[PDB]
Amino acid sequence: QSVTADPSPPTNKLNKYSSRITEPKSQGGSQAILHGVGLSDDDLLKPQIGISSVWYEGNTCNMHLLKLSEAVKEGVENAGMVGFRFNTIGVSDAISMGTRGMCFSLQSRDLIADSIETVMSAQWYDGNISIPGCDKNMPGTIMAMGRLNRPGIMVYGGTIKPGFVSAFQSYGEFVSGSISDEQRKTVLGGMYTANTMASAIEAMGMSLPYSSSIPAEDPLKLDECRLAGKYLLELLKMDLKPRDIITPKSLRNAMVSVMALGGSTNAVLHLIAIARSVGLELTLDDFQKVSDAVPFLADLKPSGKYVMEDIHKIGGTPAVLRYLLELGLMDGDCMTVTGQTLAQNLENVPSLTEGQEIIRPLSNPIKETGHIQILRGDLAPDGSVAKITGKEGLYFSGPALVFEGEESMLAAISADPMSFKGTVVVIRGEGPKGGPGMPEMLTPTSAIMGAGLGKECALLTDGRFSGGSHGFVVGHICPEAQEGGPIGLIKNGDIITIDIGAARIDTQVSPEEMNDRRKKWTAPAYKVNRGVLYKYIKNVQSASDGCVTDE
Amino acid sequence: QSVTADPSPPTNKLNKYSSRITEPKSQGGSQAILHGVGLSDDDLLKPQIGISSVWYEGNTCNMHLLKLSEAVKEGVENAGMVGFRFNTIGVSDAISMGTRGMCFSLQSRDLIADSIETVMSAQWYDGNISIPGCDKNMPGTIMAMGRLNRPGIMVYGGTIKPGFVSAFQSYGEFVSGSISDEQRKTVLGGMYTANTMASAIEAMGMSLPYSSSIPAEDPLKLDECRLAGKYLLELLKMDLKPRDIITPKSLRNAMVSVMALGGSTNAVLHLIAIARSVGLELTLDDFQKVSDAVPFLADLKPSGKYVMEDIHKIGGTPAVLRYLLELGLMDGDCMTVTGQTLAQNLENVPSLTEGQEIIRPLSNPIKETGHIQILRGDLAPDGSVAKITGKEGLYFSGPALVFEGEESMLAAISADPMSFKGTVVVIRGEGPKGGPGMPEMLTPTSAIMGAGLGKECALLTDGRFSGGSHGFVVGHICPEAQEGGPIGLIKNGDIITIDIGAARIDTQVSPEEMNDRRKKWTAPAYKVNRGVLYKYIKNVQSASDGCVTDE
Ligand code: FES
Ligand code: FES
Repeated sequence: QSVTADPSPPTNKLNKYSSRITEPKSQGGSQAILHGVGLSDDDLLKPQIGISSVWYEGNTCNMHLLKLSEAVKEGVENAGMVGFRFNTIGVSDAISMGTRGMCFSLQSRDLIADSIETVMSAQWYDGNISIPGCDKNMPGTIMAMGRLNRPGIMVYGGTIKPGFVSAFQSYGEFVSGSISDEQRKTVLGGMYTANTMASAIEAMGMSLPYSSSIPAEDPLKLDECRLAGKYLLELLKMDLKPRDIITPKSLRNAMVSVMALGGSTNAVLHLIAIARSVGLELTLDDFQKVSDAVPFLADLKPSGKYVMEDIHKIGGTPAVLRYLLELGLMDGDCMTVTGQTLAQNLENVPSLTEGQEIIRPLSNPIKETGHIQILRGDLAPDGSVAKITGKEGLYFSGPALVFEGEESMLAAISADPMSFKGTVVVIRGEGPKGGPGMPEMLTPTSAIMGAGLGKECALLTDGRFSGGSHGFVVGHICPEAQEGGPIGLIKNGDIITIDIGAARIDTQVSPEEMNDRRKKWTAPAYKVNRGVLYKYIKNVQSASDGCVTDE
Repeated sequence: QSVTADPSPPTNKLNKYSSRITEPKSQGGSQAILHGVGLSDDDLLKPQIGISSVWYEGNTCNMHLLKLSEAVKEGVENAGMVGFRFNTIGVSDAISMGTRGMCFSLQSRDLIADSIETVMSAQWYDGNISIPGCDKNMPGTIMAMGRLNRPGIMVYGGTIKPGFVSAFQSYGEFVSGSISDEQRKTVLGGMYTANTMASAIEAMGMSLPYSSSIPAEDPLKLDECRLAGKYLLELLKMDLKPRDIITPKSLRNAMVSVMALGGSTNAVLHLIAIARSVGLELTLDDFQKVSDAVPFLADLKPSGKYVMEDIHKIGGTPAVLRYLLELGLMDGDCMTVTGQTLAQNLENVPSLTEGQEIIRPLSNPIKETGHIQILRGDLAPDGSVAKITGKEGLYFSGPALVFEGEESMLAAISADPMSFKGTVVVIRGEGPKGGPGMPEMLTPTSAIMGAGLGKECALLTDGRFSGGSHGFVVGHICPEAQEGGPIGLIKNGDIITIDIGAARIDTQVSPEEMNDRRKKWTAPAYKVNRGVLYKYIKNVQSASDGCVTDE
């Protein structure tokens, strides 16, 4: 699809965009500012690289990205190019989890895409090198490269080596009586959104090999930063652009890595948004097809025992992708940011170390199909997402326990946990527009497990859940309750039946009484009327569409 | 008006917001990350200050803001508080002037407001210290403080001392024959948007005294940065919030400083957007009233001879505001970020140095009324803005010469400059939605002057012009041509009459034929369908509304 968003270049030149301001004499004012920032007359002939970091001091996953940004600029200069560093904003989910600040989390991804797109277009930079952290910005930088279609490389900031979930669990164990206060003070990584997206983006071919597996402050991470300029100079010579690297086949390669590694359900939203940014289509059914074709082979947290550094020891992400390619699960002809295809990159990487117990064989997988399950039915007619380990059974049925927010659900389970036994808990009003921002909720699952109701109740929402309750936990239910979807018409006592085999969330209420409720339903007032969250409400699409905001 | 946008605090505490994550035991995961970034147990009791810089390496007006940000964090720590630095994006108009990159300029102001609002809300910071550059971001930081209504101080980065307009003029003089190529290479400050907004925001009371007049890399600028934490600690003790400082009277104080200093017409858009962010109203008529009440007394560029450093020598901005206050033009009871009122701040500042020839007396002003004129009429029924020196006469009439963009106007004046003689030049399709982004255009005025047609033709647009042509130059014409306003119905040969006395832009075409054209008019297709500029088209209001996007 023809994506018209950003300026076009004014053929074998390496400064196709920066020559708009460095070569014409009518742009003498642009050259004077470039002379002011330190560019010589010979510098005006070189390509200009926009170096976009997501550095801020309020998160361990971003506090050291300015160091990486400085090494990237040095590598760009060593490649004979000009480096212009700029920095965008970012928020920490570990800080805001459990508060209204989570309403600002998911929208920051689209804010970051708009930020990099804005600077790259106004300053006429030729290429981009983005450095996101081990938080959840990553897809935002890829979305910006897709809009611009200028050569770019994503440098993952790296995952912090092990010493947040243990610190979040501390309050539950303290209240339950497992640990004391002192043990709680002492407590105060795996395949979550950060490691899922980094590994998927590398499998997508938009990050250099080993980028997703090298730890944060490993000396090799700085070495990767100083080499990004060399690879990007090659991409400018070939004019290998993001829309040449992000194809339906590379999109499937990223989906394969998510299913094989047990990636987060947030990858559904992010990969759909990334696919839309290059004019491609990616539906929930595409995820079910890849899920039913790729087995779970990865004994990593939260589902398993190991973390990302353990992957790094046994050969890193390229060793894992080499194994999947040898099993015929990935398309190796896809071009990458190395100037070569995926198979040419993987042909000369050390295989998984002998005797590794992280990556299971095809003979003995953790699960024969993928963890991601797309569920529809009467209550989620437009789709929903759930993480299924295969060990919880195929069915669950029970009366509905409906809550209009995460807060009222936590006050009920605290005051009467036994009234939750055998129920299908519905936390609605948490979607992209009703939240707003579609917040991620970790406390509902933890409170259910701390009450001893892990396998004795289900959990549905039009928002997002972080962890699993060893039962049935479903999110992304579309249409959301704010939009008048069936999830907004459920009443207490309604018998809800989840069928994993049929991939349906159904209600015993007849479709005629369901339509009777719909005719009487009025939309609740928006929780905000100003600010960035109100613009999100005015712009965001549904969860099944990746919550894109620019369509 | 009740502005509901950002989270509310969970009374005499100084950490009203950060205590949401530092004090509850259910937020143990938030405290672990805070321990990871270096906070001790005693640090969890202190207020948390969000330090938002607009640093990037591609502009002289922002390349040194990281140094200021580091000094601000040191001052915050010296005041016994915690400082969290984060950085947002920003674009340079001097780089993108004359290119399609200017379409991304004005929208970056609203992008910056969304950026700071996002970080402050998710991280639960108690206060803010923003450091914008001598580009045009400044109102964006104030808009974010108004949405949050948490104590905040704006630290102006400072204006660069004199060695861009001379570099932009170089091509015109080279083509005309005034200078050669070598003289042009050698060439490759005043009251423009940066100095206008900084001085207006200081007069508004949201910047410490002398902030707008101290040069960029003056040693006193670092001293101001290290003192912002002390003043903000006082604002937290008084709980003096932006909506206590930004009032209808302080809004008028900023408007008075714009009229007295001959500020840019962009201050109309920015001050309206700032007023909306605190739930207040500010119309174009309010600007005409202040304009007709405050005389132009300021011999500064581009209208005069001197620059901002000359103001700094004769006493800086506080000396100018003290003079206006003594003439009874400003309300001195307005609270400021110093914990005191404007009059208490100005009572003990050195007056204008004896013998200064920059600030004219009330007896001999440069202009008896303000430079800003609000024009309406048949062609701008919803308003328009123009800068009037008072020396160009009251009337202009001529046949219309219509262009659907800046590019087609420059190709015509280059090929046939004499066909412009005596015409009313109309460059339409450059508004907030038709541009898109409402770009600023400097080349139309320069090409008209270089052709010797400065006083022999007029200039109208639904976008923005930067400089004056010594004639009649009008922008912000509402409704814009994309919205089907009368500016989009003008045909070549239409007699347009500008009447400054009546404040009207009228056409000789009867209102019946005007409505005949309107019934046949169809909206042109949007120039983009994806990206941040398409979200701008979906969100932006009219120019008379300040081009706000969150309503
Ligand atoms: S805040 Fe970085 S992974 Fe959650
Ligand atoms: S780019 Fe800074 S004032 Fe224009």
